[PDB]
This record gives sequence, structure tokens and C-alpha cells, in this order.
Amino acid sequence: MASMKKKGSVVIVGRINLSGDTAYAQQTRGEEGCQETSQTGRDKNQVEGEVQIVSTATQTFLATSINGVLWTVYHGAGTRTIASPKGPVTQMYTNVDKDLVGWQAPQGSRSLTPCTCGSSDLYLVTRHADVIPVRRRGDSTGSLLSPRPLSYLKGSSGGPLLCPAGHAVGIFRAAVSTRGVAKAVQFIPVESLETTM
Ligand SMILES: C=C[C@@H]1C[C@]1(NC(=O)[C@@H]1C[C@@H]2CN1C(=O)[C@H](C(C)(C)C)NC(=O)O[C@@H]1C[C@H]1CCCCCc1nc3ccc(OC)cc3nc1O2)C(=O)NS(=O)(=O)C1CC1
Ligand SMILES: [Zn+2]
Repeated sequence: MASMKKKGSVVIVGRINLSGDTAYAQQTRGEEGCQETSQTGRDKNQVEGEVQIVSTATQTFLATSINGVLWTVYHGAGTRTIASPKGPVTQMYTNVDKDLVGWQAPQGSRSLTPCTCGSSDLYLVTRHADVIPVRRRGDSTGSLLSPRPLSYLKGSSGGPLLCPAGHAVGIFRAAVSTRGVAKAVQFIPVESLETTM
């Protein structure tokens, strides 16, 4: 019981840059470094942007900042802390029934704003910065306009689904697939984010 360990913190290893001409993923911490920043929690690298790429010692996914909170998904993060300059940081929101968790948006970062103009055709940002047209077919669901394998959507949970203007409509959570070809998607409607707040 003395020779016991603890599940390290979630570490920011990069970001999906969207603030210019094109969308592209940037790496900020290697694998050997992330394996350490998760064991300590002391993350010195400053934060920029809205969509961050996060990793645990065994998995990797995304996290989106909205209304001043860095949201992600529970099945990737769990109750883990996040590495901040001032050590680990406890989540200020945890709802397993929704598969949702959140930390205070670190400084130096920007937080999207919920879309209030009614989203019709959404755009899903993937782990590899790809922007995939989604046709909102529900309140938390959206069919894909172009079919592609599930393998290109794995590790994208916690990412954003965006208005044509760029506001946030939800948080990619699960995928609807048949025969290995993803046909639709589901997300956490940003209104439920507000309700949790
Ligand atoms: C392909 C990419 C896809 C975005 C990803 N999401 C998933 O794979 C989720 C995880 C799990 C199964 N998922 C699915 O998408 C399934 C699957 C058949 C597997 C495609 N699809 C599906 O159900 O269709 C039905 C409409 C949905 C409604 C019913 C499902 C409800 C969703 C859900 N809620 C909870 C609450 C609490 C929990 O505690 C442990 C756990 C949960 N797990 C869940 O779904 C992803 O990349 N993750 S990740 O980044 O690689 C990860 C390593 C970090
Ligand atoms: Zn909008």
C-alpha cells in the first residue's frame, strides 16, 4: 500500500489552430515529455487557442474551451486532474451521465461562444484539423455529408462542432457507424454545457 501509484493528470500535448487562413494541428509536447508532465502536473508551456489536444498515459483526445471552461469527455479523462503551471487542477464540472468534464480555461487561451443564431449545417473539427461538414439531424446528432471510416474520427471526441460563423454548437462525443463506415455523429449540445454551469 506504500508502493502504490496514482492515475496522472491530463496533459496538453498540442492544439488545433483555427485563427488564420487554414486549420492545422500543432504539437507542443513530445511523448516522453507528456509521460512526465502527467506524473508531475507542472505544465509550464503556455496555452493558446480554443481547441487543445490532450493525452493520458494510455489514451488521447481533444478538449474545447467554451464560456471560460475547458470542456472534454469523461470516458477519455475520467476524474483526472489537468497539468497547470501551478500543479494539477481539479475539475469544476463532472457529469458521467453526460460524459462531460471541465476545467477552468487556462490563461493565455481563448474560449468560443455558444452559437445563438441557430446552427443549420455544422462543421466537425477532427484530431487532424480536418473540418467535416455535418448536417444537423437532431438536437445532439448530425449526419455526415461525406462517408469515411471510423478510424479517422477516433481520438476526436471532446472536439468542437461549429456554426458556419464559427460559434460552438456542441462537443463530439460518439459516432454512429455501420460496417465500419461512419454515417452520423452525436455531440453534447452546448446548451447542456450551460445547464451544468
Ligand atoms: C469514433 C470516434 C468517437 C468520438 C469517439 N467516441 C466514442 O467512441 C464513444 C465512447 C463510447 C462509445 N462511443 C461511440 O461513439 C459508439 C461506438 C459504437 C463505439 C462508435 N457509438 C454509439 O454509441 O452510437 C450511438 C448513438 C450513441 C449513443 C449511446 C452512446 C453514448 C456515448 C457514451 N457516453 C458515456 C458516459 C460515461 C462513461 O463512463 C466511462 C463512458 C461513455 N461512453 C460513450 O460512448 C472517440 O473518438 N473517443 S476516444 O477519443 O477515442 C477515447 C479514447 C479517448
Ligand atoms: Zn453561430
